[PDB]
Amino acid sequence: PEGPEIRRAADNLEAAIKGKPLTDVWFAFPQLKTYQSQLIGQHVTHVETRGKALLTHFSNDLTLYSHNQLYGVWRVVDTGEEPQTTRVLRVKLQTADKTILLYSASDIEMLRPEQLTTHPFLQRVGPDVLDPNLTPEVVKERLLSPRFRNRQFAGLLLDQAFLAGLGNYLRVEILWQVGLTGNHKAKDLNAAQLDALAHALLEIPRFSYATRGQVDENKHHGALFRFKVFHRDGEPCERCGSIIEKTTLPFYWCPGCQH
Ligand SMILES: [Mg+2]
Ligand SMILES: [Mg+2]
Ligand SMILES: [Zn+2]
Repeated sequence: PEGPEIRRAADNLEAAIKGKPLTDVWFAFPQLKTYQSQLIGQHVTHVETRGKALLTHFSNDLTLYSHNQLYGVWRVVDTGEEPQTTRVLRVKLQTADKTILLYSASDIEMLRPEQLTTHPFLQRVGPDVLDPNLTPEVVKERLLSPRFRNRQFAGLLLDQAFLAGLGNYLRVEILWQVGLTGNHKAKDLNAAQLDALAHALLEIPRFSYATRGQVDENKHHGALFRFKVFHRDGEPCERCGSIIEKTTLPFYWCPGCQH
């Protein structure tokens, strides 16, 4: 989607003030002033990435949404420090030692939990599977949410609105892992299957990412992560021996042990 770049900024912010009691909170926008005193003593629980946007979660359930767009930039300084940048300050989240400042950005809003689901931008891009904060429990929730619970996995696993960081190659491996064909929906699964699928949606993408070697390394060394059905059409399933199939109207799957 954008690589570490997007997740990099979120991590910088977390490292600086995650879990630390806020000693001062300031917002430039008039409609945001009302949340200032309310946040004193609270802390950022985590920073979620959503496309090129950041969702700064607070322990009181409020969430600060920010999209740098063209000029926004977050800076971490020592509490008390006053940068000499001419950029306009929009947000200041201060803790005892570290302070993070958002300059120039215009897309800044405070959201309650129920507003996250209805936010235009957020509806278009879901959480990233490589985000350490994204947990299987959160995944099962999205799968069961009225918005997705009735979508076929074949298309859902290719839709960034559900989860970002997925691709066809990951989609087919994930479904093979839980023995499902692309026509199923989260609403028809039992608790066991749902949990199984929720873990696979994260484990497989992370396993593939963490172990990919350099370019052309495959010429002398096979990767730790091996595809089971992707590009293996015509080969036997390692589980049941059936011949892996590929569609033509690509979904790869074992018709022998996936249904
Ligand atoms: Mg080597
Ligand atoms: Mg079935
Ligand atoms: Zn099989």
